[PDB]
Order: sequence, then C-alpha cells, then structure tokens
Amino acid sequence: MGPGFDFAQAIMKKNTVIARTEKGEFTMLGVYDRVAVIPTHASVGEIIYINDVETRVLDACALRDLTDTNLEITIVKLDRNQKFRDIRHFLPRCEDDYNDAVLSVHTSKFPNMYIPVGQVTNYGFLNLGGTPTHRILMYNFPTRAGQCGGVVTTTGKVIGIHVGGNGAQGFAAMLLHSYFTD
Repeated sequence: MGPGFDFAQAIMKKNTVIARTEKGEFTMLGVYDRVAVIPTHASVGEIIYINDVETRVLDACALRDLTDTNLEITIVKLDRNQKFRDIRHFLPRCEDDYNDAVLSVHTSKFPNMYIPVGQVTNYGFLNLGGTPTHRILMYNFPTRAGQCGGVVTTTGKVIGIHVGGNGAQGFAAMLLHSYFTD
C-alpha cells in the first residue's frame, strides 16, 4: 500500500523459499549464494524440503553470542542449483530500535501475507520457550502460529526473522551484517 510494503514485497519475491523440516513449514530468507536463515527451533537436519523439493544441507550453524547464549538463528547452506540475489548490503551493522516495520510471511497456510507491526524495540533478553535468548526485537502485534521465519523489514533494511510471541507481542531474532561475512 506504501513504500514499506514495496521494499517488503521486493524481498519476498526474490529472496524467500518455503522450507519444510520435521517441525513444520517456515518462511526462509535467502541472503546470498546458497546461504539462508531459519529459526533454530526448525531443527534443520541433513535433508530439508525447499519449495517441496528434497535438498541436501551442506552446512547448518545454530548461532550463539560470545557468552554462549542462544540467538535462535540457524544459518543453512543449501545444495541448490541456483543462488539468491545478494541482499547483505540491506542488513544492519549494529543492534538498534526501528519505526514502521513490516512482517512478511509466505507458506502454504499463509501465502503473500504482510503485517504492518509498527515500532520495533531492542528488547534484548527473552526466555523463549524456556531457552534464554539474546538480541530479540519486539513489536506489539498478536502474531500466531505459522509466522515463524517471517521477514521483518523497514524501508531499506532487513532487520530480523520472527521466532515467537506471547499472544499480545511478537519477537524476532536480529540479523546483523557480521553474521554473513565470508
């Protein structure tokens, strides 16, 4: 409807796939080459489905900060015959707060879904499903099951992926440029 949704749409149309694990169907953001991210609670194994095609996982790394605290981001390298558009230049360099964010989801259950979630707070620490977690972003929208892996954007920035909620608020793990240096 406006320039927030335009950026969000441009990211969904070229940089997302539908990932399926034994734990469910997820929105999966492709970042560059054959490298994508997914919530760690997806429990990525040796094999994953990408748009319903059996795909070998060349590497999977559950990120933790330097205090050995969960960040809830898994970086996956896929044995895929095609590269993603490189969007690493849209990733923030530091932890921050944001105005006027959009959460975008694309699954079988929720195709072409966009939610204006408004202000995003640098929440920091969250006990997420009983797991101490750092670098959490919070927005005040009643996010539901099926939205995990959803991409959080502002105009010009891809800032996080949705990893949970409590009925009233939603929570995203931060994406930082330094996760994807090679």
